[PDB]
Amino acid sequence: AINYLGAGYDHVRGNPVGDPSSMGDPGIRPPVLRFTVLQPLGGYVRQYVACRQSETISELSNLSDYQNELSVDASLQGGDPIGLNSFSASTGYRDFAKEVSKKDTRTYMLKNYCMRYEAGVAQKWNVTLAFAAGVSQLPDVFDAHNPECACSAEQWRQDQNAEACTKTNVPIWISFIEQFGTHFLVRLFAGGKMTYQVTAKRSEVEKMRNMGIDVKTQLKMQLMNVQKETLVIGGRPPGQVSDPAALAAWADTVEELPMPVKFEVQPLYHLLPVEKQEAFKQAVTFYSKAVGLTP
Ligand SMILES: *[C@@H]1O[C@H](CO)[C@@H](O)[C@H](O)[C@H]1NC(C)=O
Repeated sequence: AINYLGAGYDHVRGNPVGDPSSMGDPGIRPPVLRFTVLQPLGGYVRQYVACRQSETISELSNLSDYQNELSVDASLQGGDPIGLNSFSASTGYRDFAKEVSKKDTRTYMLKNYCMRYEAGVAQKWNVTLAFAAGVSQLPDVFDAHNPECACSAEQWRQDQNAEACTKTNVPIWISFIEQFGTHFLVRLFAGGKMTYQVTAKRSEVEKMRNMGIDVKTQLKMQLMNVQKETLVIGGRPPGQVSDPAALAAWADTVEELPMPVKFEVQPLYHLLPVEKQEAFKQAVTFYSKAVGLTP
């Protein structure tokens, strides 16, 4: 329907569970690979007989659990996480940091996957016109790899338009990344996904444990006084994310407009010339250092 294979991905700004202003992962960037229901040359696309459904529930005790649950829907090829402060710039990451810093509450996350098709690539690929046209503008050397450097991660985050950074080539590299991301999708399951972030008081969870009913089972069956945030992937935006009819309608608009809900990616330096590969790796390290949040 819509080509998402080979699209760029910003793993710093990515968020494979959603964003209130975007109907897809905010890290998804325009397609980088050029290609030829109908199978492309060098890859494969398989359709599903139904909306393949799957549910997963997990308690998110800290930002590591949140980032790990996110890593299941956006990892490197082979299940291994991307790392390097993944998703640390996404809005849904700071919101969860704020909600978990309270530390008097337990947060759970439920995921309903409604996957409709699967796409992937085999083992040396054509790239789009704009991608090669932007790579041609890239130097062979990343300046900020030199630790003595006017432009640093903290300097770039404070003022990127400062003369210290404008003298270096760093703003060039960042622009490229800001346009194309840090990775590209080599495999993807597209369709729809509904994720609930549940925020409950520890007193009520103690009450549930006293009653004997399982907290996770009660949360799955219910979707017992909680705060609910709803994140949506795929289909058309519902003007009120918290309505039963909004759910019922978006679930059917998913088929019309599916979007990647669980994908495996590959670093972009595999697509760059060998001379620029190490410089680009340094550049993406600098990018994760400057935009990501280590403290
Ligand atoms: C794109 O790649 C295919 C094989 O992946 C190749 O056959 C084709 O020639 C390439 N495109 C052009 C315009 O040559």
